[PDB]
Amino acid sequence: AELVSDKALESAPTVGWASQNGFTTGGAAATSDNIYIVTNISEFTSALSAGAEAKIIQIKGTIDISGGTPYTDFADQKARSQINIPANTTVIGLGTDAKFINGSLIIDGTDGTNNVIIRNVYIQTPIDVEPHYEKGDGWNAEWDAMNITNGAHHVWIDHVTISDGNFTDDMYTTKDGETYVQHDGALDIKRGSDYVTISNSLIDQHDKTMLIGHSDSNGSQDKGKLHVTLFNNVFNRVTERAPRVRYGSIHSFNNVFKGDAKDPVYRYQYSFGIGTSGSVLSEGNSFTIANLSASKACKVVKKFNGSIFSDNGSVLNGSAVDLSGCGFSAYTSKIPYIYDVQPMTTELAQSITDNAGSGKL
Repeated sequence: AELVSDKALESAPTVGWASQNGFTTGGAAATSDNIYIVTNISEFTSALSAGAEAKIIQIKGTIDISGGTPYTDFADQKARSQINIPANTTVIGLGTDAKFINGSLIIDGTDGTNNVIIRNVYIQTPIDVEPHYEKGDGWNAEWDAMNITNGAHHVWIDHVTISDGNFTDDMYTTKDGETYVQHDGALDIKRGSDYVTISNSLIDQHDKTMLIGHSDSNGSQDKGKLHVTLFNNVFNRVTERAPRVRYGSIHSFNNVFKGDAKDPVYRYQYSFGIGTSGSVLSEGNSFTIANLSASKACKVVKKFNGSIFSDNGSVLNGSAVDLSGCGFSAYTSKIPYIYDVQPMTTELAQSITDNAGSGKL
């Protein structure tokens, strides 16, 4: 088919881990027969059957992963809603309304998947029709909006929006006296995945958001992996884990975090979660957290079992913040790529906010 997006052929920028030890070009080398315009789930799966062949899949409008058929139970949702994105694929949204609902985009490296670009699309977090119960933890949801797993590498997520959308957590019902949690994580990066760049994106209205490194006992696979760069993104109304990391090495700069410690639905807990053997280099970020005083500035970064965290030039509610006394050891690893941390001002924060997410490419 014809290429509608004049930015569809672009590869990841020189900045970011997705451009280290190889380039992330997605399906830029696709032949005309492998350039698609999909308008529904059937056409989407058809396009994806090209497998590891270079392909460009242009998304028009809303793609209902359920195909208009509600999931009857866990098994049904598991069998139909987890859409795998193969190697050398560029999924790019057309216009301002390219969207996915009722499902998860899975970048699974088991088959060797690598070199994937997901861009300019909105993904509404899926609703688990059959949460599982765990004594002492309550109800738990299984499905995320996007998952990068099993060694998948060289992935560029750009101008993507992930949000609970039309079903927010205040709408949860109660079952057996406990909140019937139907939302899982937003974006997961785990099991040896590596070389990822997340740019100009928006995560809006969600609880358990971005977990990088899913288990403390999975070091054999995650040690020295999970390098992720995040810049010019907006994390709005997100409860926790803007980036909670285990084993991975995170570079987060010029991102905008907006929340409220007293939000009625997505109460701000913290932004950076420093887990087992995890490391975060935070630079020139903007934290605007209502009901969070300067004296409690360390709340933006929470220690779990990790200890590596450094911040350079970030701000809290408009003023420079010092987080050097929050109890962490400095991030000493070198950043291999050249990058430019712009001084964070309210003007820059607004610019980033105005350009973040799908429909803004």
